[PDB]
Amino acid sequence: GKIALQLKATLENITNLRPVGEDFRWYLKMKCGNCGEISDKWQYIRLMDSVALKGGRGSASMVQKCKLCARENSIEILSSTIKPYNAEDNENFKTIVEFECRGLEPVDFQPQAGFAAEGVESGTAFSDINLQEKDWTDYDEKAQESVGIYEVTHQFVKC
Ligand SMILES: [Zn+2]
Repeated sequence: GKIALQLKATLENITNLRPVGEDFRWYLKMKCGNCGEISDKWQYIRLMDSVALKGGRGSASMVQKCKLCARENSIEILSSTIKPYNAEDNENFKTIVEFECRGLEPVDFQPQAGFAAEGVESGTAFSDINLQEKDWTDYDEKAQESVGIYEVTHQFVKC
């Protein structure tokens, strides 16, 4: 099964907002599809981490044994599905990544740092944006204007 993570935010003079880097941390809460167990802990997964699965199943970002029912579950970030959140997406949900899930679905998301974006006309780069507080403000010197990302929210959808 594939699950899409959709972001929404209110944008100020900003576009091309996206996760960057192999070490980018997707902080998630995950639910075992066998027994309904949801760990209390935020757990992060990264592209950088990559474990072989058995059969011709390829790879996963994380494999774990559910603590309640003991099933081996896995999740894989699909690198090719990572998409930017752009000025035209303002205030709409948009899929920014997809996960290949084998027995374990993400049910919550805590964005933190490692995002990047760009001034919409200036093209000035804003690197390592931390969205943990769901609101972010900076100033674009070239464009002589404020930039911001506000009211960040998310949802998961089947895909
Ligand atoms: Zn379980």
